[PDB]
This record gives sequence, C-alpha cells and structure tokens, in this order.
Amino acid sequence: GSPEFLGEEDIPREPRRIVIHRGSTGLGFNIVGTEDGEGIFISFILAGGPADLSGELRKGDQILSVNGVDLRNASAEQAAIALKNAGQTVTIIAQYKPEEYSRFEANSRVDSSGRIVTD
Repeated sequence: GSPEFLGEEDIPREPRRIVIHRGSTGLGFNIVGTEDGEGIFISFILAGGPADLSGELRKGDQILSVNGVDLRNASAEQAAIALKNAGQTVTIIAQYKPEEYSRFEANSRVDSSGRIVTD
C-alpha cells in the first residue's frame, strides 16, 4: 500500500564477506586511505564493473582484508598492490563506516538514515 523504501532501513554495520570476480580490467572500484593507515575505504563503484555486479559493496565500506591479508592499517598504495595481486577471485571483508568515510570526501556528511550525502 504505502510504499516500503529501502532508504528508510538501516544499512547493516556488521562485517560481511564479498567475493568479487576480476574483469578484463580490474575490480571496478576505487579506494581512499592515508600513509598512516587509518583505513581503506571504497570511494567509487564503477557501474557494470565486478564490484557493482556483486551487489554487495558500496561507497563508504571499509576494506578490512583482501584474501585474508589485513588492510586495516595499510596505505592506499599498499591496498592497491594487494588488490592488484589478489588474483581472479577476490575475497573481501568489508564493513560499512560512513562517518569515517565522510571525513575523506569534501562536503560530505552522513544523514539520519546512515546514508552518505554530498552537498
């Protein structure tokens, strides 16, 4: 009757396992991080790329590990090398951390429903 919007439902904050299958051109997402290793976050998912095709990753996810390699304290450069080298079947542990992510993206913030919005 009244429509049931997904946007009015909380995005799960618990860690998840996601398997991504490499395309001809990589995994179809970009990351941001720091040289001190304060987290690796998905900043962008390419429409139609492997990450998108999984249906299980979003901007603001922190990549905790790749194929069992702990990336919680890695630089973006280290993370990029790990992801490159991860082979054709890539097992990611991710966790949605929009507040932490929002500190990286200019003019962004987290709304009442836990979504990242940019002004």
